[PDB]
Amino acid sequence: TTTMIDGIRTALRSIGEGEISISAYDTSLVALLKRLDGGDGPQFPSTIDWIVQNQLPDGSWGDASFFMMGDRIMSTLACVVALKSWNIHTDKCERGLLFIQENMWRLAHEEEDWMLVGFEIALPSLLDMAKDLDLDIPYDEPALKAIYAERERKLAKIPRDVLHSMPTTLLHSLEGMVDLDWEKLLKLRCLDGSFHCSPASTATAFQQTGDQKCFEYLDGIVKKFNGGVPCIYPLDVYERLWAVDRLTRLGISRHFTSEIEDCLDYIFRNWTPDGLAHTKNCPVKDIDDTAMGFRLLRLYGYQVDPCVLKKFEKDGKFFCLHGESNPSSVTPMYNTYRASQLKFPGDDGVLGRAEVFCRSFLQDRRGSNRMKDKWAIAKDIPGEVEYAMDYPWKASLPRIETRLYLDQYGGSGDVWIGKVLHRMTLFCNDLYLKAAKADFSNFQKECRVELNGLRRWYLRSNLEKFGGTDPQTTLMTSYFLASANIFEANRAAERLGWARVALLADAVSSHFRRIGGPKNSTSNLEELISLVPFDDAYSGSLREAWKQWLMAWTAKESSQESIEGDTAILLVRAIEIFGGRHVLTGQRPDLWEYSQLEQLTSSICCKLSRRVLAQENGESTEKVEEIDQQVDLEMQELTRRVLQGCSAINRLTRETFLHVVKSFCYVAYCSPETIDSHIDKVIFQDVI
Amino acid sequence: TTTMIDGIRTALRSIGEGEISISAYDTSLVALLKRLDGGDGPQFPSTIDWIVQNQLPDGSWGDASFFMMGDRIMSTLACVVALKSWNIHTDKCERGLLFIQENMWRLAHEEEDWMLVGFEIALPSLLDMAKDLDLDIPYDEPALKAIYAERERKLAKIPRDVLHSMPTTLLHSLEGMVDLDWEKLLKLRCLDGSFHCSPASTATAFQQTGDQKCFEYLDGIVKKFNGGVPCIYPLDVYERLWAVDRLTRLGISRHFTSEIEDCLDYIFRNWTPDGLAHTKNCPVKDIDDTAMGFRLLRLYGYQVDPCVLKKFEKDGKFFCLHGESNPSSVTPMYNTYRASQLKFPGDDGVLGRAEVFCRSFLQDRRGSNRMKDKWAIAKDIPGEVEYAMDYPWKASLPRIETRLYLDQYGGSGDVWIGKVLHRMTLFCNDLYLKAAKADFSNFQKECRVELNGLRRWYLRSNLEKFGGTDPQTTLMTSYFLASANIFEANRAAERLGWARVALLADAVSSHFRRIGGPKNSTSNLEELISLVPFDDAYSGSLREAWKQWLMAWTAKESSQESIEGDTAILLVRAIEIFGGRHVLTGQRPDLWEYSQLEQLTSSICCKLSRRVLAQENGESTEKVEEIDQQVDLEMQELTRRVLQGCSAINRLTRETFLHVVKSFCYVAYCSPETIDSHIDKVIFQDVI
Amino acid sequence: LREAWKQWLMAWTAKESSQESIEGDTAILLVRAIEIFGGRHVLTGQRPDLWEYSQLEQLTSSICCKLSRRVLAQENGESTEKVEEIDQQVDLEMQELTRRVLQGCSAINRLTRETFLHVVKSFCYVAYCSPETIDSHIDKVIFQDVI
Repeated sequence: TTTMIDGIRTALRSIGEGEISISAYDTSLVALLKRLDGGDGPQFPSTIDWIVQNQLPDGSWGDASFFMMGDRIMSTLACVVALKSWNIHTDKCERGLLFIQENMWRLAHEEEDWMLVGFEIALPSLLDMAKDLDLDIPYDEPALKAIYAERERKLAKIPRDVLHSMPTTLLHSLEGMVDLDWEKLLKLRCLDGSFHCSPASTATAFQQTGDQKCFEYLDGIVKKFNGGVPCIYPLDVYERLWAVDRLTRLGISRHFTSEIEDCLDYIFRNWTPDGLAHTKNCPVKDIDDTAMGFRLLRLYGYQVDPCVLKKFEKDGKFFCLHGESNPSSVTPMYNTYRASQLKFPGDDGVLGRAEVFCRSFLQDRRGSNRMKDKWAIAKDIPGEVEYAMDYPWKASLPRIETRLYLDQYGGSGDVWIGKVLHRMTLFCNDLYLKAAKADFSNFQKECRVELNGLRRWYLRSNLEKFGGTDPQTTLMTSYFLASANIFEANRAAERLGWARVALLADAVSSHFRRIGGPKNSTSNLEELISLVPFDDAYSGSLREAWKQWLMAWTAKESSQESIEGDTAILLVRAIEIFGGRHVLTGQRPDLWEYSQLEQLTSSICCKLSRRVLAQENGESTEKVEEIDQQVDLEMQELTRRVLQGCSAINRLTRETFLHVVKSFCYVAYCSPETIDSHIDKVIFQDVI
Repeated sequence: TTTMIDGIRTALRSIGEGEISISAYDTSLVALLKRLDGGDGPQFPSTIDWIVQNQLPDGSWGDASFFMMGDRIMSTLACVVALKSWNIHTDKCERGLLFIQENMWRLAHEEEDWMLVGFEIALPSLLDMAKDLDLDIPYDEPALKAIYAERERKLAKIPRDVLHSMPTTLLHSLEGMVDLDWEKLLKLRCLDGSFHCSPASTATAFQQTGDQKCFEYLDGIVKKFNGGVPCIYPLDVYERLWAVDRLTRLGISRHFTSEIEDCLDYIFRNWTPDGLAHTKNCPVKDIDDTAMGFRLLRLYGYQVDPCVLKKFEKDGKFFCLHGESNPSSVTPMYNTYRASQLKFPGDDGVLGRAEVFCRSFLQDRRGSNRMKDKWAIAKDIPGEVEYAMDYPWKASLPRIETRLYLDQYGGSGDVWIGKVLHRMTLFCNDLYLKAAKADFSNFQKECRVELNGLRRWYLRSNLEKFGGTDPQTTLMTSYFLASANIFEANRAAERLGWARVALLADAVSSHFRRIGGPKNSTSNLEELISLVPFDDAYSGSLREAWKQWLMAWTAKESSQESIEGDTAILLVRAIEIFGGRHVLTGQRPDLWEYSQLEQLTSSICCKLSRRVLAQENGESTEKVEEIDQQVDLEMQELTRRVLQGCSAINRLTRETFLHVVKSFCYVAYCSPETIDSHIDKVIFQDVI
Repeated sequence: LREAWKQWLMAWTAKESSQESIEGDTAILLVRAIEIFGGRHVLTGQRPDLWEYSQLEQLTSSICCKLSRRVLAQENGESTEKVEEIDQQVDLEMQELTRRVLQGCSAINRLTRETFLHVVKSFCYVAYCSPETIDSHIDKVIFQDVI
């Protein structure tokens, strides 16, 4: 009920470190260690106290909600070569490798998509030491003549100079590389002690170089997890970004105003002009973390340098990694195109050069299956992308996709791959949906009785008579854009009062052209403003805006520009009376930048409505994308005042300036068919 | 009864466009119309199937519970000149033509004006198509040239030329009008195309001009309405406008408040300034259907206007018809007496000009037996209007109007007038009488058990130490005035609060009628009220109204005003706190609705008691008329505030102000010998 | 403010054809107006207090009309018997009005109750002060300076 929001709070009140599934391939690699005394033997025999309980009837390991033997082989032969060194509990290995003989012909049958890290590289390092004990296993195999022969055709191409002088990503999987040096390569480590944040790449060196200061990397893991080891630790800032990236896309984050910035507190201290990574103590950066942080650092309003992308592109090619090539997966280029829209005109042109890459990169790849990822599997990854390419940030309502994000999100039925596949429950649950399919569902419930209540007032106050062809389609259109922006149950008085004066100014806009302007109108028009009920805290200064609005028609008598943008000054000034909020009076730049914001908001809709008249004449395109090349810069200049804290006017009045003008950008970018779908999706058809 | 209480709901929510009987004369006019697709027989064979198989073996056609051959010859002679003409089952032609020629002698001695509309002009239209078949038709009858003389006087009462400049109501029976210009007719039809919305016009249309649009109308009401033609379709603004007039007059409408709101809006969706017809799209409109729905909509807080009644004032006259001055029935003028009872002083005086007409129109024809009802046969014409005219709206109680209403309605016991004696089955069903009279029957036990329940309270509380004149008449009349305004069973509790605390104020009146007041009585009477059924939910609430009332007995002592101007505010102050509903703080007009209301009722009953202190004193009627014309004007504004839709004050808190002065306005206009004739009816002489 | 103007304007059409004057609600136009310019909101969250603010307008409005036919007969004196009798009906309606404003066992604030006293005292004094005297009061209080 309400405690589901409490449970995520207590799952966020205690953020120490990551929630990752405990792995088994490196559990054999840590359990294969002699004691420093040597009498105790294995160092942490809790690993044996974990394996003989975490097991299924075929003796197998891992993907207990799936089936993939290509990783499961790497935990079924590793667990038995750890079971014959100390040579305890020989009861289920002889059946646990006998099942592999049943499926030693099921090896080469998985697709090109699932090729794990260390596959042709780190797996033959298991096999030649498996036969060090010479257990009953088919060594040669005609299916294995790919990982055998093209072992070298993966590794002999990289030079031994660049791996003995320069730090690159090959320090994670290092068992496949042999005859290396330890004394000259020990100054190119990670910061906490690891070799690229993987304990196997410590344990491959702890056997030759017993670095006691690196023993405390593993000893700290078996103390914190109380036995057992996962494949990657730590994941502190990988945890933080994927927490909040789900939260604002799901739409439950607005209860957590204390907590949401607290993650952003840890990022702004560790932000650098070079980049950031999965953990903080890793040198080799990438593209994902620099990009997706910037879309979340800038959004809540922290000034963040937009020049970090200059490292991660070269020669007109935006690479996924520093110093190493990539067959470009979608999971960089999705969120790289997402942060390619929050731009300011004062920024560097590298942000311009990114979106001219990804749109050329993602438009063509929609037909064939090149949009798949080699590192994930989930319910709908590409379905989000086709929405993001055609619905930009400038015209998206903040409610339409929040309904659609439910229809694309699997939850904890989605698995990440690595060396060993795993899940993340501080990140994905079946509970974030339970919070979302509770509060959004009753919001969908509690708002459709409001339009039921908003119906009859329109049909009783004598105003429905004239205007359009039918009242009902204008009634549901005017409440959609007036409630998709403000969606919480405490500001309904602003919400419904918006939608009323929305329907007031347009049926009288219809009435003036039907008589030909205000030259031959005789009925008094300042008395229609009283059909809104009298309240004391609101309706005093409300009527002052309608009076000053009336003379814009006498101003636009015999002058042939459109009259849409000045009607936005109705909405942007009436609504704040329903919030009872002045500007802060005594501060003159507060007086200034409100007026500076009022001008540009009135200036978008002159450009937009003239475009709609220019396009519906069937005129050519080389002028109507010029209007798109004219309002692309008056949209981003609107953002710099909103996002950056340009003066001390409180944020509450600043969302609404953007909340009105995005709605007018939405009407002029959706055909009259496709909004009638979105009305039918988010309002009526209930979730569960 | 849940079969019947929901049974009205399930029947009155399946409202199509009415349910009326199949005609026997218009169905004859469409049966002779053949196919047009190169066929052999009729276009509509299932209408002649309804002709063949419905018939009652007495020989005639028409209605079942009436024998007026003024209807039957239109139902026989037109019907038998069709199926013989198509030569389809002429076996039953002699079956019908046998009994006519020896029973058509009764046509000579008929009644003057129980004749069908357009009977005297459509029967000579049958003669040229009867001698087309030339059966043994005895034309020798004095009802033949005497209507020929009326026919050529109807070729002298209708004009040819000026008729095309404006439509008139004779387009419902236009078979007596032939050989005219038809492209001048084409711009004189409604959007159904059928002239005066009647199917008989289109039979003449397919002799000249094969328009598709006058065909699909007739084809849809046979092929989708399952054979046979009605007399006028549709009937949507007659079946909704009268069923709300009938069901609310029963008084059992309280269980249907979800439903009466909707059909009233379809009245308002069809609201026009030039009136409301018997159908939705008629190009001609009446006054009686106009000035009835006007009255009902004002009685439910809607926004109406009586400025639309300058369109039937015939220079100080009124008529049912728009252009002609024919002698009408009483029910146009009966309805305009109902609507001119209540008004607001911001209007035209046309309702004054009509009420001085509608009294003086009905004043003489009450005194004689001139109760001619030309368009409706019903049970009790003069006795109902004798209740309506000889009892005013200011003293019209909601229960001495429903107890009398179980006397005049029959349900199936009516028959309606059109071109065919037809019937309705929706609002002319007596199935409600198995419910509503049983609702009064369980109402009668719902008031009987508290007759004795307030007898024993008068003894056990012992108020007879200063009781007064006569208990059993005055305990009853206090409960007559308390049960004649609140009778819903969920609110049966606070009704007993009314009749109880009223007599307490009558008791201390009989204490202070002769002992002066506070200057001779040291009696406290503070906690002496608390012999009432008393809760802590009335923790102080009765005491502050009490001592303020005794302060009026203190202050107005040795004055000469009425000491019932304080009792009137006291009762509703007592009634509401028994019912337990509070006002909000709200805006300033909300108490301004309150504080202007309580001045009006404190002025009227103080004014009203002057007349009771004048009639028995026997003074001049100039003072009587100058105490009546003043007390009517205080009423005429007062009724607006209790009957608006714009009231911020709560709904049921409003009409309680109306109810208590209604009892004050009643008993000043009645005698004790007319009052027992109401007491023995609504309490003692039960139904059934 | 302007609804009380609208409530005063609709009360014109109440006595549009009647024989009364507009004085019995001109004060209600003014006793409401001091609460506006001043923001003095009433607390009707309790039932007996709203029963008193309604009752406070009961006393004033009858006085204003009983003074109205007083002064229009005062210029005439067509019934000199009732001239010394209308005002002996008036005073014992003032006698109860000046009770409830002066007393304190109510729940209304102190400063807003004498506003009821302030309107009728401005109203009653000009009914008893001749036009020869109302000017002779003004000059020697507000124009002819002290010290």
